[PDB]
Amino acid sequence: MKELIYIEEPKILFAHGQKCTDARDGLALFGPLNNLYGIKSGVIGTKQGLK
Amino acid sequence: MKELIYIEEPKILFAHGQKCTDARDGLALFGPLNNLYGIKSGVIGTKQGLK
Repeated sequence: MKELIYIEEPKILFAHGQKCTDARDGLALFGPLNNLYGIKSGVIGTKQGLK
Repeated sequence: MKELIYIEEPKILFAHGQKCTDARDGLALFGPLNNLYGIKSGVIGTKQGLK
């Protein structure tokens, strides 16, 4: 009869200084940390790739 | 007596297929051809230069 010890979850910090435990939920509750403005993309491939 | 000839202004093109002889006027009235979303800039310099 050996003994087990349990360790609590660490939590990861998001915008507004708000701590959640799951990445998805607190990206959908407070969003990312830094403030970009938009992502300009380049695409290299065939016509179907662009489609 | 020597004879001169006149040549008319060429005109330039802007958004919505509108023509003008000046770039400042046509940019203030109509706007540019393509659609950017925003300029993300990198600034390398001293602190006072950044300010």
